[PDB]
Amino acid sequence: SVWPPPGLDFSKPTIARVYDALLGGKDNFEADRALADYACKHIPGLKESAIENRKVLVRGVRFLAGEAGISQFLDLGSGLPTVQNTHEVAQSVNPDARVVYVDIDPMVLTHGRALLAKDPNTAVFTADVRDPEYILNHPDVRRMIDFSRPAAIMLVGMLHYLSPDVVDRVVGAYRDALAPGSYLFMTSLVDTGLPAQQKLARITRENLGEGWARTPEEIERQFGDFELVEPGVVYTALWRPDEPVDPDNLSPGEQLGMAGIGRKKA
Ligand SMILES: C[S@+](CC[C@H](N)C(=O)[O-])C[C@H]1O[C@@H](n2cnc3c(N)ncnc32)[C@H](O)[C@@H]1O
Repeated sequence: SVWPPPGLDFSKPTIARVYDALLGGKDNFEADRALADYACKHIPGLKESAIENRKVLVRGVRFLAGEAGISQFLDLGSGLPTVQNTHEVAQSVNPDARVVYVDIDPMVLTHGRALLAKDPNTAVFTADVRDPEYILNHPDVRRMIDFSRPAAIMLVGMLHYLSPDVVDRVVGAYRDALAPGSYLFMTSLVDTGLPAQQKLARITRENLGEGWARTPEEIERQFGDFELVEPGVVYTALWRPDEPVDPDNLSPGEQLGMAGIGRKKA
């Protein structure tokens, strides 16, 4: 078998591969599809929640690279590739945009290295986001991002994998690295008291190692002093929609996660 690489199959699911399976990608093994299937059986709207997270990723990156004028992105916990990735969105509005992707799953590097050796403004590497010091000093980071100028750091679909004991220091390190005029874009599994939210967090914790549903206020808090851009921290489908959407008529899948983008002030 030539793909996914058999040497990466330990009959254990990974976060990247399961999310890929939820989106209908082929970068996954049976253990990943089995867990996605199981999760969908217990968690209504799970796949739709992933779709909405990808759609807000696109809308947010388009806001950042176009309107906000940002040319430098650090995409933490990037995941495996989809039909619309960060650098593709960024370059569609801003041909000079530069994106550095970071993921812990080696399959992300293996797939991507292929796709991105032809792009001098896009780089990918394997690392653990819980070690900001290592990521912020990596040669791909240092050669691609000048942190003395505005940048965007993204923890899209990533915040709920940071435990209570590490989250404050980890997200704080990345906020602290940024120049005034920079942005932090995150999305997260949310606890608004709907039953599936904490059940989904449990399944993720038990099967994938980490999974923390945060209240809207706990999500907002991880933006620190940054100034939230309108509409603030809201269900992912409600974040600057480009397609009609009614906040009182959301499905269960549209209430699993929230999105927010905040700006660092001078
Ligand atoms: C794939 S899902 C979200 C993907 C993408 N950011 C999105 O929102 O569409 C979460 C991703 O975060 C990565 N991840 C979780 N914890 C990580 C960590 N501590 N260091 C690096 N990557 C991590 C997973 O491997 C996975 O690829």
